[PDB]
Amino acid sequence: FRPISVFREANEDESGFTCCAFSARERFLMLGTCTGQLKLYNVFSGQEEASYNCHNSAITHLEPSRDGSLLLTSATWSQPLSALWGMKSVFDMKHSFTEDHYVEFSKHSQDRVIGTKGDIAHIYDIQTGNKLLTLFNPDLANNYKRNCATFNPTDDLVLNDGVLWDVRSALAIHKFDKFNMNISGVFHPNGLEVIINTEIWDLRTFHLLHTVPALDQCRVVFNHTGTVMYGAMLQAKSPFGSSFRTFNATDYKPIATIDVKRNIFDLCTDTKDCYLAVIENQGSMDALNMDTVCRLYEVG
Ligand SMILES: CC(=O)N1CCN(c2ccc3c(NCCN)nc(C4(c5ccc(Cl)cc5)CCCCC4)nc3c2)CC1
Ligand SMILES: CC(=O)N1CCN(c2ccc3c(NCCN)nc(C4(c5ccc(Cl)cc5)CCCCC4)nc3c2)CC1
Repeated sequence: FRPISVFREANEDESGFTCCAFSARERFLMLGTCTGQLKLYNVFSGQEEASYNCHNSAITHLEPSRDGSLLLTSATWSQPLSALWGMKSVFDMKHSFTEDHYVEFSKHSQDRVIGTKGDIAHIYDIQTGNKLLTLFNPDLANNYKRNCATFNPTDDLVLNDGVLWDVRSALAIHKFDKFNMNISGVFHPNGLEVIINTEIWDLRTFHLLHTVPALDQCRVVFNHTGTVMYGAMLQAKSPFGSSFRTFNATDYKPIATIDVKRNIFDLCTDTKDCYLAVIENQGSMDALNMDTVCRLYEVG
């Protein structure tokens, strides 16, 4: 991990980056802010290139479509809470997800959005904005406090609140046992494994393949090649602490623990997996304003 760049939000007494994701274009990071702005930055110079007010509360999440034409945002305390924006020609809102605190694109063909509202998953059509499905079963719910519903790599399975759903049949296939209070889990990019906190489950057998203690209370993200998995741990103002963990995605063997000594808001990689961008808070929770920086590392 060689530090390559650092910048803060342009012209602010206090810097309000809350989340990031690379665009299509390679040198250009997208960042959310505590004032609900979406901003485009040159990741090397720290130059602010553009600015849009998406919400009147802080941004928690953003996701660009692979084709560069669409963006998902989620906010903290806004109605609507999440939205889908078009980025071809004119930046404009296409649809809004009134009470979904989290949204993602479908993964194989990006024609759908999945939203989370507490313990409930919603799937929408991107073209119409219509709600196609509601995935919830009160008898099977885990009530994870940081539930985030997600599609698998082929878009035909969903994980919501520790329940595996078949999308075609809208049937719950399997409820995974509850072993923690917060983390609901993600699919491995290989399409065969599910990672729920410290447990790695085989999707074909539901056997336990690995325990990874260092993953406790981590939000897990994969690089674009699916070779490396990155975790930041929930704190006991940011949702994360000051360290991130990397693991070999194939054998789950720890690669590195990096303590940046500042609470982390987000991290992401470019599509070529050369760079890791981390949002780090220089201020404490108790500060009047936030004071985040975006730090860019070359991976080593
Ligand atoms: C030299 C070079 O490659 N560059 C040089 C700098 N670039 C720039 C410079 C200005 C941009 C701009 N503003 C021009 C007038 N509002 N708008 C947008 C769009 C946009 C994206 C995000 C946000 Cl938050 C607000 C607007 C995305 C594409 C079309 C719809 C607006 N993208 C730009 C990219 C990116 C790449
Ligand atoms: C009140 C306020 O202004 N703030 C300032 C803004 N805060 C922030 C800033 C960054 C966040 C973040 N980044 C990483 C992803 N982009 N992820 C998440 C979510 C999250 C958190 C923990 C876990 Cl295990 C699972 C999910 C995931 C996205 C939606 C909501 C919960 N929450 C954030 C809230 C919340 C408090």
